[PDB]
Amino acid sequence: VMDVMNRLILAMDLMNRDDALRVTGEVREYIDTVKIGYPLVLSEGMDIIAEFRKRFGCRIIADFKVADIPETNEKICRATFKAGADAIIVHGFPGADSVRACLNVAEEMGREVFLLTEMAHPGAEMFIQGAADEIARMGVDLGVKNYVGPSTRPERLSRLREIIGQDSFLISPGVGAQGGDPGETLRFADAIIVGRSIYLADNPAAAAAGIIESIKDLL
Amino acid sequence: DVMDVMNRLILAMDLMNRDDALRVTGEVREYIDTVKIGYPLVLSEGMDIIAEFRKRFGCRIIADFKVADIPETNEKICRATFKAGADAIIVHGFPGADSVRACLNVAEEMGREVFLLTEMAHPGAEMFIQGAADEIARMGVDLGVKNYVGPSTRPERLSRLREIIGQDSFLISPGVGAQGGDPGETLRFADAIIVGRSIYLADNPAAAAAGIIESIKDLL
Ligand SMILES: O=c1cnn([C@@H]2O[C@H](COP(=O)(O)O)[C@@H](O)[C@H]2O)c(=O)[nH]1
Ligand SMILES: O=c1cnn([C@@H]2O[C@H](COP(=O)(O)O)[C@@H](O)[C@H]2O)c(=O)[nH]1
Repeated sequence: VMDVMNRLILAMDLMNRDDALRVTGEVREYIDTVKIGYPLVLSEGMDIIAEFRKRFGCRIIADFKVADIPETNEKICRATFKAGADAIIVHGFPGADSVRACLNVAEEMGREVFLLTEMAHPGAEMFIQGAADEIARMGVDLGVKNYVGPSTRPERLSRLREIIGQDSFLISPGVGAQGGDPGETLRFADAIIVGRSIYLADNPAAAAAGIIESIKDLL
Repeated sequence: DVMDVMNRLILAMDLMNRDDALRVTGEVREYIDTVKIGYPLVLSEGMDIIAEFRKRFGCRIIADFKVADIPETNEKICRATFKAGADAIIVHGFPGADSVRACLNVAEEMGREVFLLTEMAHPGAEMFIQGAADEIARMGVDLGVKNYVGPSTRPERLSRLREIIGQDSFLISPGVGAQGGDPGETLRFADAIIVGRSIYLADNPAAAAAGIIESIKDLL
């Protein structure tokens, strides 16, 4: 199982290389796992992943919300792992074949797939939430061991944990800016994902330290 | 007014090597003036590939990024994508109305276009997407979406999507060729067809494109 320092994953969604590297550097003592998404990658290129590894030695989760047909999913995963990502986040909504395509490449390259089952934002209630339990069961059926679920709905996050079992690994975004509470989220998730509450703060290091202080008894 | 797609045929350029992608696109330039570029090529070669396509070919660029995040992140993705020179971006509807609205707002402020993906063409689409597709399309219409993507592989579903969005809306459709969809049948409902492997894996992509076009000549 992935060992995330302080149970805290930084969502590095700044869109400027200099800012992204500076802020990550400021909080490096607190984390060893960084989630990199399209805001940074599409602004600065996939080479940024290798840079992060060179500078920080952190693990990298590519939050690419993979959501294409199987053939295209395979290509996306291949390009992503070639860039040095340790793991990739994949939507479950497009169905089992699309998830399997990602699992196959991950196995080939020594990486992990994280299955996103319910999202944290209000619009998730329209279509995703009603599918989310079934998506989680699909993950179980497919042998998925890593999952993403919403901090903003702790009862939904708890249900996800119930479906996947205590052995599966669960990470959760929506902490801070979107309204989720760090400690409550860690009742169910192995690690919390935090973006803006850290990277937009006046003092990113103090923000990170503060969150960690608030969950000290859970570490 | 909608984009004027030459020969009603959009190339899905999913080769992952700049030299090959450039060669093949150049070879079909006389048949196709609209190119769909997705993550296979962009993650391999960088967003500057959009610039290179513009510089080398006349072509309009549709960024098939299947945008599927929270509103705040969707906004950033659309901004980066338009900054790079994409004419339009493809967005998933299944994450809900706020996520789509975020993309529409950026498109409006930046003078570009959103295409809403409603149902997908692959077998797995039957599990969750198909059951939501009619409502996703209706949501699109309610939000003022004018451009849509729907599946060539399910003519019945594509026909229903066209009904929902109306004749004024612009509809493009992948799954033609490799995935089993038929060019002419698909153009009964879609304004344009998207074709990838049938062209870009052909020994002569120009001949492949020309053949598809000959097969739909009466619809042009
Ligand atoms: O359901 C989800 C899935 N992913 N994210 C991602 O998690 C991060 C959260 O950032 P924030 O802490 O600044 O809200 C962003 O990168 C966002 O795209 C969510 O917020 N909710
Ligand atoms: O529902 C969809 C949405 N998008 N695509 C995209 O359309 C292209 C189809 O390529 P192909 O003609 O070689 O099948 C690929 O880029 C694929 O990701 C689909 O195939 N089906």
